[PDB]
Amino acid sequence: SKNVNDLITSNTTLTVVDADNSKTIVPAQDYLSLKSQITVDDKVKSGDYFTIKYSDTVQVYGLNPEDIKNIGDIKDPNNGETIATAKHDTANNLITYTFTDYVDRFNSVKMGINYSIYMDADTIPVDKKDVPFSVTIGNQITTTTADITYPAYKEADNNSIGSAFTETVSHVGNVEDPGYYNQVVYVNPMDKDLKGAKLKVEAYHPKYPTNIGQINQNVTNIKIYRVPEGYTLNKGYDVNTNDLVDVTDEFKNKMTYGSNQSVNLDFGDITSAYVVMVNTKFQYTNSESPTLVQMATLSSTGNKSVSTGNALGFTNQEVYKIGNYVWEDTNKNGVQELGEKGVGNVTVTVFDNNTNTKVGEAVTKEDGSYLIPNLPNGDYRVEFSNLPKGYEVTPSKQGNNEELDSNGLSSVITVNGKDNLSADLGIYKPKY
Ligand SMILES: [Ca+2]
Ligand SMILES: [Ca+2]
Ligand SMILES: [Ca+2]
Ligand SMILES: [Ca+2]
Ligand SMILES: [Ca+2]
Repeated sequence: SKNVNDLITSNTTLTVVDADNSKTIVPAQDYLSLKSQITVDDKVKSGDYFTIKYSDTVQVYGLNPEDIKNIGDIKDPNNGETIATAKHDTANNLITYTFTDYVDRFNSVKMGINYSIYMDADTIPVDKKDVPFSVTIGNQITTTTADITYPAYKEADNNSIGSAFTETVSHVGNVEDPGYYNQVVYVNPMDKDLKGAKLKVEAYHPKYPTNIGQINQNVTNIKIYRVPEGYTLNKGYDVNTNDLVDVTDEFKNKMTYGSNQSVNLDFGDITSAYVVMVNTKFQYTNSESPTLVQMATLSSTGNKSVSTGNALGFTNQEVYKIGNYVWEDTNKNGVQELGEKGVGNVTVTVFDNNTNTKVGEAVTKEDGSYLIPNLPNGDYRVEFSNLPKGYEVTPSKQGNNEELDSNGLSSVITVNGKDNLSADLGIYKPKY
């Protein structure tokens, strides 16, 4: 088991996508498209591993940290097998992929990845031109740049405010735990002297009567921090709380929950900026496409009230695959071995063996692969036919391993809670 970064080579693209066509690049709105075709040296063996490292300005999820699951094992799309398993170490900006026995069973291994990844605002607190974003696949660095341009804080007279959703874990349709979301509110980011300041945060908007936002004393947790003099707030709403002064204890008597998913924070007379962190639980919903809206309004004496807010939309038996290999069993021993190659143009026909009803069919590709999808748990008869002329069927069920043997022309396999890729056929062509 060793690092084989020097035994892969890739054609990689890393592209900044202006997702909202704003003509500006903002971490909260835009994203990075990473694509790579990776060629793996034949010397690589199972348990070897390669890494994908990304720069400090890159992260592998957006608002939902559970989206890390979208960047997972690398699979062969033709035959359904896993080529390498993925392990994230987000603290080290690292993905480690460990090769499976795929690379012991096949030469000329090639892999594709197609990921959406995200910009990390942690080190981009303000507008900056030519910010680099880098991904290192094996030993090859792919670097792209973009100008980062954040929106301005909302203002009304001497009142100013900003807000963003910073984390959303939504389980739409789950009654036990609908999930949670976090919002950050910058209070008075323009650093003014405001008289009788009050902040109203509300999961309420007249346009959204089915809002799944929720604010009340039982589900909501609020932290308040004072911003030191001269501190530059992160315009991407990445808050390093160690840089700020926790003043949550000072907002007893000043914290009031109210109707329509509201909470009111009485700041009084203030001369600094404040960061308000709001953690709260989603409401449950039956709907397929719910909406979350949460507003924040700062009011003070002698100034127009300023409002800002954020809005987001969300989304709400098992079947499996059978396969997957017809190969030319050169040494006739009935066992799939490295260097023996797949056979194309062989017909596979699959039946539910308990009803004798046809459930799928395929023709093997040039690499010998086939897949039969959409099969629930059951017993399935797999019939091979239309072998190449001159070829004979190799001996069946050799080698004491039903994943590496030949099933013969007709056999029955059981699908039980996972893909069953063990219905394989070995053939050879006699010369004598
Ligand atoms: Ca944009
Ligand atoms: Ca290999
Ligand atoms: Ca063999
Ligand atoms: Ca088998
Ligand atoms: Ca197989």
